[PDB]
Amino acid sequence: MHISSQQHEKAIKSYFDEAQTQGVIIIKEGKNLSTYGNALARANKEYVPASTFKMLNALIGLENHKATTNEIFKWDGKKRTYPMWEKDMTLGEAMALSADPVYQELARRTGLELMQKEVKRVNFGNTNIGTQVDNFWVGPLKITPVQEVNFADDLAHNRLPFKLETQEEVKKMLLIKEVNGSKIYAKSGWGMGVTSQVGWLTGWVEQANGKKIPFSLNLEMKEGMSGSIRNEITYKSLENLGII
Ligand SMILES: *C(=O)[C@@H](NC(=O)/C(=N\OC(C)(C)C(=O)O)c1csc(N)n1)[C@@H]1N=C(C(=O)O)C(=C)CS1
Repeated sequence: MHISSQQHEKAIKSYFDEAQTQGVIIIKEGKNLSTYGNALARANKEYVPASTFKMLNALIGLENHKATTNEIFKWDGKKRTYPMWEKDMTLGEAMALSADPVYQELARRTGLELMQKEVKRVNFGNTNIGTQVDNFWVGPLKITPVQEVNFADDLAHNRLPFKLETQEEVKKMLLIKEVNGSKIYAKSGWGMGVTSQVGWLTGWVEQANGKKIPFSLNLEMKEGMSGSIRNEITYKSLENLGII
């Protein structure tokens, strides 16, 4: 395929421009990282992981037998931020809905001490979870888009320090799209910040031939933006690059 890199860069930049945001999307092919978008310097800047952290939370909870993948976490009947969360769900259904209350229960079964240890051990982001287990994913923990794409790469290839089966079980929770033979695995994130909001979509493409291409989209979310913009820009970018 004969599109210039200049034209790729301009197309992907324009997807962020057209959404009235600032963002980057990092792509990893083998050992090589590529940075695209309209704010490239976001790539080695730190932001809260927000719900991208559900990936690690799940890994920790399963590895330490705080939950199983078929277990049903019951809605306790209290009003929840979103009505779609007002139902009983497995970790996998909760991942798909990004249901904080399930993931908070799981973090609390894991407990603050074991959670610090696991986060220090996996070297995730700046590895600081502080002293609130229920909610540290508002500071102190932060991570860069480069770190996130490298986390995705690890997970996709079963390199994190967890059992193979723990990693497969979590990967299975992350399937969000199939497109022309390709599978996209990823987790979204939307954090409320200092003065802005961060938007994430971190995962990988599994192509028919088996090659895995990790990515991490990171942009600033604004009032009146739908969450699915993160998806649209991701799919467009990966399509532009011929990854899907
Ligand atoms: C994961 O990212 C979740 N996000 C949050 O709980 C945070 N903020 O979310 C609210 C205030 C609901 C928001 O919509 O901005 C958050 C966590 S740590 C931090 N500093 N802020 C759930 N995930 C998503 C997602 O897209 O994955 C949501 C749409 C909101 S809830």
